[PDB]
Amino acid sequence: EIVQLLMEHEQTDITSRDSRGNNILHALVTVAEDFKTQNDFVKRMYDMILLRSGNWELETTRNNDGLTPLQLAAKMGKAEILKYILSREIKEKRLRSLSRKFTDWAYGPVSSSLYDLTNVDTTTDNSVLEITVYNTN
Amino acid sequence: EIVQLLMEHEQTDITSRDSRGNNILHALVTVAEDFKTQNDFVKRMYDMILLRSGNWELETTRNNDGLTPLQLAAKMGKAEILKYILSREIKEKRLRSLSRKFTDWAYGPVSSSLYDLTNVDTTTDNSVLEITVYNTNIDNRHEMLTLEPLHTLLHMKWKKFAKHMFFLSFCFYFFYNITLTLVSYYRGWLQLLGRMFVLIWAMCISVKEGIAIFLLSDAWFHFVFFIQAVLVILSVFLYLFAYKEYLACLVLAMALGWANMLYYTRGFQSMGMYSVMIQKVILHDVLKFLFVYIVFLLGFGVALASLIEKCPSSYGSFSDAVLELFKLTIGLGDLNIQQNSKYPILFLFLLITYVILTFVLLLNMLIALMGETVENVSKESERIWRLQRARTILEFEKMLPEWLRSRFRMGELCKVAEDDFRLCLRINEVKWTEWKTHVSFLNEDPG
Amino acid sequence: LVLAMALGWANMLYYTRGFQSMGMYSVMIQKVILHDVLKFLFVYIVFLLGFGVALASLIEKCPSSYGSFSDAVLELFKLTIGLGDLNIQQNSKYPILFLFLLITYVILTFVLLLNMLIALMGETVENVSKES
Repeated sequence: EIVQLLMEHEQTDITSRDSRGNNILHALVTVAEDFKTQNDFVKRMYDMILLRSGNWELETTRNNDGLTPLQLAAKMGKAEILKYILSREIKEKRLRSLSRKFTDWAYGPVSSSLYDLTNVDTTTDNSVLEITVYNTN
Repeated sequence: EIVQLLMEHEQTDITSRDSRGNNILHALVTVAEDFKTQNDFVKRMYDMILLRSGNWELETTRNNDGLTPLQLAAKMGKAEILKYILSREIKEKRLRSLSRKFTDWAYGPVSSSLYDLTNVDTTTDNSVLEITVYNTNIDNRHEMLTLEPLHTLLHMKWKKFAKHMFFLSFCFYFFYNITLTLVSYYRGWLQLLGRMFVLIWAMCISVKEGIAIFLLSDAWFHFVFFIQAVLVILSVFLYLFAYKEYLACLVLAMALGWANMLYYTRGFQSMGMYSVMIQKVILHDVLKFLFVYIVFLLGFGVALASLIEKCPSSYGSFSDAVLELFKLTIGLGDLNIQQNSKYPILFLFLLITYVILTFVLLLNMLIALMGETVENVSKESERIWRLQRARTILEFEKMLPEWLRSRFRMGELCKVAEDDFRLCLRINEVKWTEWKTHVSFLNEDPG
Repeated sequence: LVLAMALGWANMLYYTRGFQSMGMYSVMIQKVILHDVLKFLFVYIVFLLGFGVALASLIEKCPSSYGSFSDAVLELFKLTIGLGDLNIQQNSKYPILFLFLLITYVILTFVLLLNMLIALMGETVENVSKES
């Protein structure tokens, strides 16, 4: 409720980066320890804030370590939130652009989804598939 | 309800001690067998009576055995009630002084509680940490040392002083045993440097072991360290004495020392449970196999000594025949076609029956083992290791000088209530499950 | 050259990791040789080097079956396999202690082999498979 109140005001800067460089989404990635520990409330807030502000900027921005929050979720050992980020199906047609999983072929029980490999398929500097494999910590 | 009625009357004496010396709380400690047996109603009554009479007297008083009900809960094997007594958070500000766990630093999901180490931190005559460790009659100490303050006290004492003392003692023993081997393998100017230290350290171990052996599967090793030093000092006496029987006790002391160095593998994190496995299995599973194997040895020995003595020979007297059978179970004794024997077919049949019975007996020790390993063995190993470490930590805790223990002095004096002024232990924790606006807190600025 | 050979035939185990079924097998080799066996090996070496100086102290009375230290350690390692023929104590000061000390070596080696098997049985059920 308080998060909705703070998003309602025009004075609020959603995209504000802190001293460490993290916007709000990087922080939510920082905190999301585990399902049994937290009960996955962070995933809900990650959904709600993006659906509140329809943009790619928040995922676009980087902390001082130079990482998008997808790449931060991969660098840290955050799995339950990555399963959400890496496959999003937004139903609303106005904010449907922000989805990363698209169904294009559904006829019935058979359907083929369509994932986004933008920062994932090792075609960039450090993709998710590179980080999650080459990270020993 | 009736307990409330009886507390309502002014004629009631809450603090009345019975013939045995127990007030009401000692009694409730006496009865509290287990959770599944009782459903933990005793804990509720322990709470209700203290909240009815706000005092420290009831916990202060002692039975004729001279024990506070905390110490009584520790002496008896009462765990579920001790987890309650040892960490109480009373919310009421008027009776908040009677709590033993205080939260002083809560900001959000992160918070550090603050336990009371008054009668717990081995700074008194017999603390809880002393009783629960040195009491053998409990048979439930696995669940006693995992409680909130005690577990961390053991970790802290290990991190501060017991690790270094243990490693240092291991080092001295290692140097000692190597000097013993360097003396015995080459058997004078180097002996003047070595043997003096050897005799001094042998006398030291023997004195310590004879001192602590009079006050007592936990004491076995400590019984062996004495026998080793006895053998060493005996061999050093018989070195100056003119005899040949000194080397025997010397090398037996050697082999016993290299067998005793298994003791110090118990302090390691990973290798400790391994040595505990050695101990438990050699104590229980193998000793059943060994006697029932010896009886077959001594039966078939007289059997074969009865047959093959017909023409005085491969299998000679009894001792040689038993030795040949023991050569056989390994594969060393070459099977000889029966010669100088009355009846060779019975000879061979009786021997093959020995082979088969030994094989199925080895098989069954393996079987009982497989059955043992799955659940009980692992839990038993972990429990024994934790208990052993706890025993060692408190053994070294009493070796230190008087000023050294006061120098370490785990805990800090916190300001609680108007003037609690009690030694406390700080433990930081993180709780994401329950969200509660923090009403009861001691310090406002979280440091 | 020959050490490089043997090391190459030991390194070809690396490429068994790409196979579907044989891969988890080599991972089992690695995990067990790393964790379960290495505990057994040092605690076996220490008995070797204790009983070696012991037997070299006894059987050196008349310079001989068990000679210098290296030969005695070698004979003990012959014994744990079954290769070293057990000799009745000769050229020895005291044969009964000789035989007793050797049988104690046999029994301690046996129970130690037993315990590595035990910790192994405990390891295999759930954690080992998932780890592999």
